[PDB]
Amino acid sequence: QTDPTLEWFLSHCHIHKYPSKSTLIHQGEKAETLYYIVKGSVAVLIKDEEGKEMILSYLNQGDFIGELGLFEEGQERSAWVRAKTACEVAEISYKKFRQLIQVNPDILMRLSAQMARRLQVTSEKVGNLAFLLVTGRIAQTLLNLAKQPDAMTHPDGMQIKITRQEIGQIVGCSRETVGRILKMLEDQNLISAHGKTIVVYGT
Amino acid sequence: QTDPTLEWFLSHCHIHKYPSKSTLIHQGEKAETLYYIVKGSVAVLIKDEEGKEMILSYLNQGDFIGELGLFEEGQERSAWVRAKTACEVAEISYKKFRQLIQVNPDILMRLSAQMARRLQVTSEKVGNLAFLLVTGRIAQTLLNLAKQPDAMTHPDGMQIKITRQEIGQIVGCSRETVGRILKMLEDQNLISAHGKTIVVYG
Ligand code: PRO
Ligand code: PRO
Repeated sequence: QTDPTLEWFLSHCHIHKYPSKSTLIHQGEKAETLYYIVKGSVAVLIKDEEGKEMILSYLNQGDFIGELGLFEEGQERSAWVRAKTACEVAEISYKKFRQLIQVNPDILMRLSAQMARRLQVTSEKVGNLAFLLVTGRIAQTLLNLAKQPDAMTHPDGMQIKITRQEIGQIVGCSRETVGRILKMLEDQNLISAHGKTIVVYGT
Repeated sequence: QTDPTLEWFLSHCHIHKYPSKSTLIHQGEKAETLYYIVKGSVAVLIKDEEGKEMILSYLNQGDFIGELGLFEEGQERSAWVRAKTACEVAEISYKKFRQLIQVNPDILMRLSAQMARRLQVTSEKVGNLAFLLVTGRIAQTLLNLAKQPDAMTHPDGMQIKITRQEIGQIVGCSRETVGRILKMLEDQNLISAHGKTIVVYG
C-alpha cells in the first residue's frame, strides 16, 4: 500500500532534516512557504511579555505547517516552530502549491483533512464563560500557592503541594475539571504535575 | 460582482429556507452533507453537564457547516445546528462535492480557509497564568454587570455599558490587554462588542 499522491507532492518539495531543538521557523518571518512533516514532531511556540515559552500545539508526521498564509496573503509568522524530536520536513512555496492543487486537488484534501482532525479534538474541549472563570481561579490558586513560604524551590519554578480535589474545592468545580485544565497548562509549558505536587513555572 | 464558481457550486446544491429557532442538523445525524449558508446565521449547540445549552459556533453567510465530517463520513456528534435568524442554506452530499473538487478546487479552498482561521482563533487563547487570571477577572466584571438592574435586555442576552479603559482600570491591566481579551471572548462567542456597548450572551 503505497501513497502515490504524497510522493508526487514530495517530489515538488525541498526535504530537509532538523535535529531536535533546532528552529525551523522564526517569528516574524514572511509567510510564503508551506511545510509538511515527513517524520518527527515539532512544537509551535510563542513567548511571554517576559519572554517565557508557551506551546500553542505540537505537530506530528502527516501535519502541515503554515496553512493560514496559503489563504491570507498578509502575512508574517505569529509563532516560532522548533523540532521536538529529530524531524524531516518538506517545504514548498505557496505559489507552487497553488498550481499543483489545480492539477491534483487530492493534495488539498490531504491538507484539509489533517486540519479537520486537529479541529475535532477541540470540537469537544469547549467551556463557557463560567469555565473560563474557573480557569482564572485555578491560575490564581496556583500563582498564590507558589508565592507562599511553604513553597519549595525547583529548577523549573516553585513546587507546591496540592491535589486536584483541593483545587476544585477552593475554585468550586469538580476534580475532573481541574484535571483537564491542569493537563492543558502542562501541555502549554506553564506547569508540570507529578503525584500530588505541581511545579509552577517562572515563579 | 459575480462569482461563477459559487453559482456552479450552488447549482449542484439544494437550497432550503429555515425560520429562526428551527433545527437544521439534528443530534446524532450520520454526516453526509456539507452545507453552505447563502443568507442569515446559525448557531451550533451542545448540551453541557446536567443539560444546559451551549454555543460552539455562530456561523454566518459564506460559512460552511458539516465540513469536518467531509473527511470523516458517517460521523455522529452530539452537537446540533439551529437557525439564529431566518436563513437560507445550500446543502450537498459529500459524494457529489468530491466529484466537484476534481473539476475546480476553489470551494474546498474557501472551506479550508475557514478551518485554518478557526485553528488560528484557538491558538490565540494561550495563555500564561497571569493572563488567564486577568481574563477571568474581565469575564467576572462583565458577568456581574449583566446581573445589575441597569442592564438592558437583548435578544442574545444582556446588554451592558462599559469602556475598555474602565475595564482595564478596574482589573489592573493595559488597554492593549483588554482589547486582546474582549476579542478573544467575542471569537469564543461569549460576548459581542460595539463601542461602549457589550452584549453578554446567555
Ligand atoms: O435537543 C434539543 O434541545 C434540540 C431541540 C430541537 C431538536 N434538538
Ligand atoms: O472552471 C471550472 O472548473 C468550473 C466550470 C464552470 C464554472 N467553474
